[PDB]
Amino acid sequence: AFQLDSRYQDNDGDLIADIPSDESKLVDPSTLVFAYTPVEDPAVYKEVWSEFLDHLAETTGKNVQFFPVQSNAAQIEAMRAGRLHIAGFNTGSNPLAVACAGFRPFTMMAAADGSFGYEMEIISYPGSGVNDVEDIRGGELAFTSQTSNSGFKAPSAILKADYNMIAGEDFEPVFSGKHDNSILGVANRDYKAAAVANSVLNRMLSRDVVSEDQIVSLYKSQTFPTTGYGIAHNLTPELQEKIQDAFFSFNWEGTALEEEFSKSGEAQFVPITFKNHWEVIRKIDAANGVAYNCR
Ligand SMILES: O=P(O)(O)OC[C@H](O)CO
Repeated sequence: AFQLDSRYQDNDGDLIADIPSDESKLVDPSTLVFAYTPVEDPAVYKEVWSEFLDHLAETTGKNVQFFPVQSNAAQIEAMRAGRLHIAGFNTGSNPLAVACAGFRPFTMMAAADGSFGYEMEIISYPGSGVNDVEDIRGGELAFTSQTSNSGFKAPSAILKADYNMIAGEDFEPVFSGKHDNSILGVANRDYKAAAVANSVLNRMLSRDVVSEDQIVSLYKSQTFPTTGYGIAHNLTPELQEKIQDAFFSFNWEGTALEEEFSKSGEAQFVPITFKNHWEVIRKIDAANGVAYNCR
């Protein structure tokens, strides 16, 4: 099953690229480049992460730079090419980022009680004439991008397995590029149906990007892990430990981070493993024929 790009080794079998032991292959950058996942306009999250990044700079002794990447593909490539050192990758991109960018995931947000996750929802606007999933037949369904779990792969698998509905035969797919573009397009009646992450939906609703009376939910999936956070495999081990320490030592209380992510139920960073927590995502990837051909 799951295979890393041959440019990486997995000598310990945890499915993630091993930290190099050849010192000429390790990087110790004076500026650490961080990127959150482009589920919305990154300008939304610049100040959300600002204090966290200051803590990261203090813990690691490095300068830190927020990279406002606009698409998953550019984010994956930036880490593969060595320009991006720490990232949160959207749920659906974690297997690809692990396989083709040497991403070493180690944490994920969770509620204060340790519970975690988000669901994909299919949404419409009130009065659209699309009043359940079956009503999508013969119409359009807005997807975000093909590396998205909730915005493409999970809804495609569900519509095919449970509603006898395949893109290009039973509905026409359109791509918005981001969850927030999908959700905005629904509320503004550009889209009669979109598959979106309900975590993002809730945070946009709390920030008044859209209003509750503009969105109706028609479907809610099983629960998935949320954004996985990790490090490019080839930073020095000492630096990677300090980055991990920074994540777990950050005090959320009163911060812009807590102000934002409390709106989708998060309060803390917990450890995860790629092998365990992303098994369900690798299965959905496989159900969509995703091959991880880094090219
Ligand atoms: O459904 P995805 O793959 O777009 O992931 C969105 C967020 O990362 C979920 O936390």
